[PDB]
Amino acid sequence: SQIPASEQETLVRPKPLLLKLLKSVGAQKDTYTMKEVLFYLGQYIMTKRLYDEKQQHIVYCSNDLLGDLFGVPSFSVKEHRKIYTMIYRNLVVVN
Ligand SMILES: CC(=O)Nc1ccc(NC(C)=O)cc1
Repeated sequence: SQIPASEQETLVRPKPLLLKLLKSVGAQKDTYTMKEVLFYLGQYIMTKRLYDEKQQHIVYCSNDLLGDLFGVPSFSVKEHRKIYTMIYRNLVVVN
């Protein structure tokens, strides 16, 4: 029986600019799961300290490559659906 659709892994290849961003915080591969992309995005925001010091869910990125990739000047980590849309524009899914 096929793995339930909801359970199937989401395998992705970051487009060149997102891949450059992930490699800047240690990623060394071309292909990832969505979980791994999310891990590296967290590492990148943490390392560059793009988050608001007091309201740490809020990320400022108008003067960052992340803003050009996501197409927003800032966002909240709590915006789960929007963050997915922003990430997917920078990924090719691997069948
Ligand atoms: C470092 C870390 O915690 N990453 C992370 C968190 C939740 C999940 N869950 C599932 C079920 O994918 C996977 C990875």
